[PDB]
Amino acid sequence: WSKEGHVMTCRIAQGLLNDEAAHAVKMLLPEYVNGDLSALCVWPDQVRHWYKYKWTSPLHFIDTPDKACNFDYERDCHDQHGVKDMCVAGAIQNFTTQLSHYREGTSDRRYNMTEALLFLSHFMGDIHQPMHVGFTSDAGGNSIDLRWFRHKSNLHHVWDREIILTAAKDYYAKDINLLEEDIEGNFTDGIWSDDLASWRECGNVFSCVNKFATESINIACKWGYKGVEAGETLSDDYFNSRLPIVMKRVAQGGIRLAMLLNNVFGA
Ligand SMILES: *[C@@H]1O[C@H](CO)[C@@H](O[C@@H]2O[C@H](CO)[C@@H](O[C@@H]3O[C@H](CO[C@H]4O[C@H](CO)[C@@H](O)[C@H](O)[C@@H]4O)[C@@H](O)[C@H](O)[C@@H]3O)[C@H](O)[C@H]2NC(C)=O)[C@H](O)[C@H]1NC(C)=O
Ligand SMILES: *[C@@H]1O[C@H](CO)[C@@H](O[C@@H]2O[C@H](CO)[C@@H](O[C@@H]3O[C@H](CO)[C@@H](O)[C@H](O)[C@@H]3O)[C@H](O)[C@H]2NC(C)=O)[C@H](O)[C@H]1NC(C)=O
Ligand SMILES: *[C@@H]1O[C@H](CO)[C@@H](O[C@@H]2O[C@H](CO)[C@@H](O[C@@H]3O[C@H](CO)[C@@H](O)[C@H](O)[C@@H]3O)[C@H](O)[C@H]2NC(C)=O)[C@H](O)[C@H]1NC(C)=O
Ligand SMILES: [Cl-]
Ligand SMILES: [Zn+2]
Ligand SMILES: [Zn+2]
Ligand SMILES: [Zn+2]
Repeated sequence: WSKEGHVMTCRIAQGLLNDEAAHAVKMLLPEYVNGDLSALCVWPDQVRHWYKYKWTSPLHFIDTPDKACNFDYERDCHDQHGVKDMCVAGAIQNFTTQLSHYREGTSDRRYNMTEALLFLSHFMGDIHQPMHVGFTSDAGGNSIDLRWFRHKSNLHHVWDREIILTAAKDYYAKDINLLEEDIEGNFTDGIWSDDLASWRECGNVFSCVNKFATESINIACKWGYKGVEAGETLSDDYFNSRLPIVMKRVAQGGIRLAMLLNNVFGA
């Protein structure tokens, strides 16, 4: 996601933490964000451009084979030079395992728990963005130029940001905090309140990232790439039909992030 999807995913997650998770998250954050995880959940998108964090660039996404519409960890979760685990599913495992040493303490200089928290929180968002688990040759739709209503865009960006920005504008006066409340509403009492226990039961961490990534490639095929031709204009049709899919993935990432953090920081 771009900034808004991450902010919403992290705020949903922060509001669902248990007491030990809430406290750990508070101890790990810098004072300037006043306890707000969502104010830093974009940080991995900032530092992926830094020379010292070049290793992080492949960790935001998964390249799956063109037109195959499936994910397999061994085949797909590796960077462009074949180094294993270097994808968003591998990263979620890595930082979850790192945070599980926080309770007992670590005598390793190099494990930074603030960064583990921010990477984990961000990547839990990314694995839920369907076009972050799209085809290899089009870079998850980044190479598919198009137009979104009047202005120029690309298919990846439509899912990272445009659908969210158009929904916020048309129904919430550009107000993301209120959009987020309706998402929160839709799983506390609304249409997703039925599915909640389901979202939370995905096995161990490998099992959950496999599940999340599979859901994402399947949405990328069924809803993302579906109907789209390069150079053309997408508008009310694509926007109205895809919006609810985008909203659910925001919600799902948040809910599942909270579950992970509750497990790693809890008993
Ligand atoms: C573990 O990793 C953490 C993240 O990589 C490290 O935390 C980072 O530590 C640096 C200090 O080395 C902080 O940078 C400082 O930020 C403060 C506050 O900045 C904010 O406010 C100013 C306005 O005054 C604004 O301009 C900034 O953009 C911020 O909004 C500055 O006053 C300092 O000059 C300095 O730049 C980072 O904030 C901090 N990042 C995070 C995400 O916490 C941490 O040190 C590492 N821990 C260990 C033990 O190595
Ligand atoms: C799991 O998280 C750790 C960070 O806690 C990642 O460790 C980092 O792995 C990268 C990529 O292999 C290492 O890059 C190397 O940096 C050294 C500098 O000492 C340099 O010799 C090389 O140029 C190379 O780029 C990086 O040092 C290393 N950092 C730490 C703190 O261990 C790891 O990649 C993560 N894995 C996944 C799947 O998320
Ligand atoms: C949370 O879920 C509810 C359903 O329980 C969503 O309500 C639906 O919202 C869409 C647009 O967001 C409505 O479509 C709009 O309807 C008007 C007609 O009044 C039309 O002119 C607009 O162009 C647009 O198509 C839809 O009717 C509505 N469905 C129901 C049953 O009320 C809500 O959007 C969800 N929001 C979030 C943020 O999760
Ligand atoms: Cl920083
Ligand atoms: Zn993102
Ligand atoms: Zn993206
Ligand atoms: Zn990202």
